[PDB]
Amino acid sequence: GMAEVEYRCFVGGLAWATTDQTLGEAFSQFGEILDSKIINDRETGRSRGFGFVTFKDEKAMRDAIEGMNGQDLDGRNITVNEAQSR
Repeated sequence: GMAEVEYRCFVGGLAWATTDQTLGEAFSQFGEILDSKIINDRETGRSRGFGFVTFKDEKAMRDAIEGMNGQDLDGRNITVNEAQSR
């Protein structure tokens, strides 16, 4: 709703059971999502413990960052921060 483009947010400190399915919808409650993917660990077959969330709007991303940073998502307090458009 100002600059419509990929707003990439970095979410680190997820749980190893955190799926992009659970990740996405959690952030869908805050803002417009375009993409939400968990970076998995190929080597062990786990998650890396972090993922990326793509917003459609800057503000939709902003609120989601402050609102999600610190709370729990899938059994871990998640750390959410600014990653800017990538």
